[PDB]
Amino acid sequence: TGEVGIEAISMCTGTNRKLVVNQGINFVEYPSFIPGSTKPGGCVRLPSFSLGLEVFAYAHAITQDDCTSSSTPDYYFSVGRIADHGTDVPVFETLAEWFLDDKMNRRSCSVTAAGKGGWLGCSILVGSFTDELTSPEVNRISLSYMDTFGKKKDWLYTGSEVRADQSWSALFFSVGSGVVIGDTVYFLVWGGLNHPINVDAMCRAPGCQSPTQSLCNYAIKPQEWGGNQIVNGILHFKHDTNEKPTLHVRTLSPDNNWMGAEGRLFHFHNSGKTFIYTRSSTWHTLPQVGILTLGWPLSVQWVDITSISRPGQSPCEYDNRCPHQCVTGVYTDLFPLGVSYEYSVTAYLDQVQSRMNPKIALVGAQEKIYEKTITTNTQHADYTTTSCFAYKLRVWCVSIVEMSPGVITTRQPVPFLYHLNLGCQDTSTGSLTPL
Amino acid sequence: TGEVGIEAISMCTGTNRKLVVNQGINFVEYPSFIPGSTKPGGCVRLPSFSLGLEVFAYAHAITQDDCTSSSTPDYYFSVGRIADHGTDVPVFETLAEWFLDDKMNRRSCSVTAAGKGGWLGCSILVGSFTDELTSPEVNRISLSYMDTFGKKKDWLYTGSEVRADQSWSALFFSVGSGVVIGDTVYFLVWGGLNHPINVDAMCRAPGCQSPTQSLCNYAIKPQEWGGNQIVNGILHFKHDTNEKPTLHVRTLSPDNNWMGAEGRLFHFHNSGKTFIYTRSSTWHTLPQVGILTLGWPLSVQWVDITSISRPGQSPCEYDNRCPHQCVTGVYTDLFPLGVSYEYSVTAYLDQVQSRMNPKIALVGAQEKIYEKTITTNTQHADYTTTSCFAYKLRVWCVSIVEMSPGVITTRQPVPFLYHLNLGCQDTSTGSLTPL
Repeated sequence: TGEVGIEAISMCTGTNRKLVVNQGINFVEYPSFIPGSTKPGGCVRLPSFSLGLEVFAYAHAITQDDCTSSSTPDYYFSVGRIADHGTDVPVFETLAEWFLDDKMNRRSCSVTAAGKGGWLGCSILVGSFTDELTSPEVNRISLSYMDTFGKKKDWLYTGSEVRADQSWSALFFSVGSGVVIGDTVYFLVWGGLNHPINVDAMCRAPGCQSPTQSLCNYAIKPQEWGGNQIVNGILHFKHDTNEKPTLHVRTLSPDNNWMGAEGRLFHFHNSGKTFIYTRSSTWHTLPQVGILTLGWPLSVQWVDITSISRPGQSPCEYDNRCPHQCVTGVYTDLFPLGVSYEYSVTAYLDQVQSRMNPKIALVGAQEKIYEKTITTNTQHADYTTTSCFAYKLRVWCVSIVEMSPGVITTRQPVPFLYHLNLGCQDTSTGSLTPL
Repeated sequence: TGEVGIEAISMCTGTNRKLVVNQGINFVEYPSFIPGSTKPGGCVRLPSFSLGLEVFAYAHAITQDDCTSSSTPDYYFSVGRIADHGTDVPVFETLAEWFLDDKMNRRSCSVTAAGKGGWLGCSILVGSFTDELTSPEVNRISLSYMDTFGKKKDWLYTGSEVRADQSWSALFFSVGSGVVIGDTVYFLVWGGLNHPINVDAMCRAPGCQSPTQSLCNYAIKPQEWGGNQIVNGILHFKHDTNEKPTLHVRTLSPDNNWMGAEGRLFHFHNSGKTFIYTRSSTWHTLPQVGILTLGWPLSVQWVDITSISRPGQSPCEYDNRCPHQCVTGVYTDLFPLGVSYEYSVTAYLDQVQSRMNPKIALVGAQEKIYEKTITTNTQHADYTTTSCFAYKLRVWCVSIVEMSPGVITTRQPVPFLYHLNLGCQDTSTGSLTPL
């Protein structure tokens, strides 16, 4: 197993060069590494998946509701490896598992594969998330470590232990995975600020002639949540499997971001590039994807993608381009396949307002390159997260999709595994050069 | 972990004594040990589950159809243990897994937990099963062993290697689990005889005013299958994890059985009792349960149970009592809770012809003692297999139910786990004595 050569994919651009999908996607049949639920009713949701240099880490929440309440979830947390069983199909071997059923009310957890194990970052909530956003005291968070030998750590933090550049009223992990760079673990987080940063919101609106700056400013201060600025941040700590890690939080200024939201970090060691995705929760319904600079302060070079969107409640439905005051949308991340996020693959929901019609799609900046319907166009589905890797000189992707209905639950994540057969096509002649 | 004390449960009978369920069944939420499928449109079915003295063994078939075709399945096979994680809820810990995607066309497999490992018995078919039943050469069978370290054995047998008391045209494993007694592994098998045993069919029809012996004789030689006598048998061998075991088959005489069918063996080491269940595939829609004597020849002391039945096509639908010529029904085994099968627990389908309304039920000979609807009464479901055991001085049962529809498949087995809170009620006053 290795990382995708996104530099080589980026070179497949220019005159009489077109990135294409040689062969239709075919989903592999294998025993799923995502456990099902055993209690009638309820919901399995919020999958988090990280593929590291040595292991993968996975987690999801199990609730006894219809995926909408804030009842106390149980969490499943596992660490495994991509194994060699003598064929071209990668094999997901689970090595250590942890059923976190302690009723601590861990919320919005993300995983990060680090070395021979994984980190699980969660928010501990006592009440509702709106109550947490209003109250000036920040919620507690937990960090759990598990390696392939079954060694486990579980650390709890109050806000007074977190070295933050700002005073947050609430701190939630991003659901999507974080990354490790060298010896440091990085998580994307989001939450509310006690004292707003006095700058104008970003107001980056491709396809809107005159975006109203005032509407952009109100969008990041939803009144239904107490009117605080909702921001993203980066939580990082030096990887430590013995001592309690020392946590640092940096805030992404609202002039370089849309409303703070769930999202994901990606990192490629060969090119050194770090990428960021965030959920399109407001008026900006196009993908929010960029190159992240982990400096002081943080800065994101955002990349305009217009080929796809996500379902949302009107006026912030699929493909809406102009600012409004709305909170809707869905997490459907895009795995970067180019050094500038110009190519990516994703499981997205091709629907205007309803959450249905999930499709795998390879997309460029302007248009979709290839797409495949997962089941039917009336299929209900919700959150999706996609990860790609090199296995025996081929690009493989796993797209974990919250499919609805589950067998006995409202939702159930399914890990779709497929060879992504990319080729560079000379459009003057039709001849292909495989990647 | 230990076997249920069915001797103590049997004593809860007689004057002013009534076996009761103290508290309604409650389904436990835990990470399922049964993997889901990852390829849209398939089918996961035929679960086999065996809980032994040290380990459990599990297997199911994955097909790319609607569970009705005879396409070549992939098989999942796992070995694990009931673990103690410091709570009263038993924990199913998977220790070794084997994805048998070898395209060998293994059919109708059963598992048996044996020592620190498990045995998987399968039939190797070249064509359809009806062609196999007619053809005088018996199909090949395979025996696979896997231990908790993942070390694997895979043995192939032709008919000339099997020491059988009769000439079988076809030999299928029972889907339901076998048992190990001492040093010998026992599997229930069913199939066709080349030359029928010249005896009258059993014709045990509780609730039938005039059972016609001739119709009973026609029932075990269905013409749609080539008209051979369909029988059950016992396949056994000395447990050997190094050399190829030597197989022996004994036939159960047709005067001591209904039509040969899928089924299951149970064994309790404390009482030395061996029990048998077979699927009610023909006119006799009442449970087929008895005490098995492993002598030469085999004999079963059948037990009349009239409280429950199974859905089937008319004239052999739910609760039919009179002999007919039909092949229908469904596998829904009953785990014995008394030394004479007078008490048992099962997941059964409460419906006349359709396969729906699965319910957990504790039953006696004449009446149901307690029952619980798993989800709703419009829920589709098919095969079910139930196993009960003692965990920390309480009776726990796992009922694996083919629930329909799955998340992306036609069927998906779900292992429902529940405390079976039995009590002996003194009926003059209501006072209880816990078991």
